[PDB]
Amino acid sequence: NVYQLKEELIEYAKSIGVDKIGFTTADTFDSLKDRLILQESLGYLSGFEEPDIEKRVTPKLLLPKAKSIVAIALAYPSRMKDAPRSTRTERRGIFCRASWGKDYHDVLREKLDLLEDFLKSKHEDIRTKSMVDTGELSDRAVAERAGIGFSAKNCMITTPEYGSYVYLAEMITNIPFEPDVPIEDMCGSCTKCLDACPTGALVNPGQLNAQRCISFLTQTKGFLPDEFRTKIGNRLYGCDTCQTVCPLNKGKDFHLHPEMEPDPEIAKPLLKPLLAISNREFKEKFGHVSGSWRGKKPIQRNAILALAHFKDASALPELTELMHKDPRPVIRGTAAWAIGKIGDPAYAEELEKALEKEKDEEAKLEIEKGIELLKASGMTKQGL
Ligand code: B12
Ligand code: SF4
Ligand code: SF4
Ligand SMILES: [Cl-]
Repeated sequence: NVYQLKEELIEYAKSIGVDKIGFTTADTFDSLKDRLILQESLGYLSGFEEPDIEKRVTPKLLLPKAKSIVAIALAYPSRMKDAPRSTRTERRGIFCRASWGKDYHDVLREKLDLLEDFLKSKHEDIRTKSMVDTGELSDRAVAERAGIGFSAKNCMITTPEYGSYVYLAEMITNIPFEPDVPIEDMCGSCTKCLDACPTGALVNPGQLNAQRCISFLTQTKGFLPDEFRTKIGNRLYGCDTCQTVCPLNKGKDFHLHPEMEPDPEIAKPLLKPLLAISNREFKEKFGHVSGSWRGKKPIQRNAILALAHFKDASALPELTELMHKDPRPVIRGTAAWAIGKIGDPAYAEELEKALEKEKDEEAKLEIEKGIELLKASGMTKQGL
C-alpha cells in the first residue's frame, strides 16, 4: 500500500528524469539545529539561508502532520562542449557549473510538480509542500538523511554515481513512507578540497566560512573586499574549485538533461561586452540562468575585476568611461581600481582628475586606491 505507492513513485520519478530519489521521515533535524546556531555564532553563514532556524529544522512546521520527505537529485554536466578559448585579445569570464543552461530552480520545481500531481491523482487526501534551494529546509540535510549522498569535507552532498555535481530538491508529504538509510562517507584522509580552496573558506572538514567563499563573494552587491580581488580570477558567478579537484568527481560528466547544456557564449562570456550590456540585453541573454538572480551588477563588477586580473590594457578606455558615466558607485569605483591595477601610467592623470569630480565617498576611495596602485607599481619599476 504505502510500499506499493513508494515503488510506483520511484519508477515514475525515474521516467521523468529524476536521477536519484530518496526517502526520510519528517522528524526534526536536531543535529542541524545545533550546527546552524554554531555557524551563526561564528559569523560563518552567508545570509542566503532562511533566517528562522525553527522553520529550517522542523518539517512538521512547514507542513502540518507531515510524515516524510521525498528527496530528489538531478546530475548536471561538468564539462562544456566546444568551450571557446579565452585569449589575450578576447578575454572571457566563467559561470559555475550550477549556472549552466536553464535555471535549476525551474527544472527541479517542474519535476516536483509532476511528482505532486502523481500523488494527488491517487485521490487519497495526500498533502505536499515542495522546495528547491529557496525553501526553509537545508536541502543537503534532507539529502543526507534520505541517502542521496554523503556529506563530504568540501560540504558537498556527494553521490557515488554522479559525484557532487547534482542539484537537490525535496517534497514534504503526509505519507508515512519507510525511510532510507544514510550512505557511507568516502572522503577518508583526503584533504584536497581544503588545500585547494583559494581563500581557505573551508576552515575545517565540512565547515564553510561563507563570508570568505568565492561563490558567496561573486554574488554580493557592494564593493568586493580588496583581499579577494586578486583571488576571484575570472569567475563571474560561483566557484567550482573544491569540486573539480575532488577525486570522487573524476570522470563524472553527465549530460542527461538537454536544457542544462551550457551555451558557451553566456556560460563563458567575453568580458568587454559585459561592461556595456543593456538591461534588455542582459535579461534576454542571461535571464534564464541561475546566475542572473541578483541582476547584472555583481556580474559586471566581477567582469571588471577579471579584466584587472588579466591586466587587459585594451579595456582601459571603456573602464575610464565607466568610471565617469556609470550611475552605480560600485561600478564607477571598481572600474577606477581596475584602471590602477592594470598598471598603465598613461591613465594616472585621468584618475587624479576623476578624483576631484566624483561625489560618492566610497567611489572616491576606490579612485584613491587606484592612484595608489599606479604609484606603487611605478615605484617598483624604478626600484624605489
Ligand atoms: C546559503 C547557500 C550557499 C552559501 C553557503 C554554502 C554552505 N556551505 O553553507 C554559498 C553562497 C557560499 C553557497 C555556495 C555554493 N552552493 Co549553495 N546553497 C545555499 C543554501 C541556500 C543553504 C545552505 C545552508 O543552509 N548552509 C548552512 C550549512 C551549515 O548547512 P548545510 O550545508 O545546508 O547542511 C550541512 C551542514 O549542516 C552539515 N552539518 C550538520 N551537522 C554537522 C556537524 C559537523 C561536525 C559538521 C562538520 C557538519 C555538519 O551537514 C549538513 C548536510 O550536508 C542551499 C539550499 C538550501 N536551502 O539548503 C544551497 C546549496 C547548498 N548550494 C548548492 C551549490 C550547488 C553551491 C555551489 C557548489 C555553487 C557554486 N558552484 O558556486 C557552492 C558550493 C560551496 C560549498 N563548498 O559549500 C547546492 C549543493 C548541492 C550538493 N550536491 O551539495 C544547494 C543544496 C542548492 C540546491 N538545491 O542544489 N551556497
Ligand atoms: S566554492 Fe571555491 S571559495 Fe568556496 S569553498 Fe569551494 S573552493 Fe573555496
Ligand atoms: S577532495 Fe577529498 S576530502 Fe574533499 S570532498 Fe573530495 S574526496 Fe572528500
Ligand atoms: Cl497513502
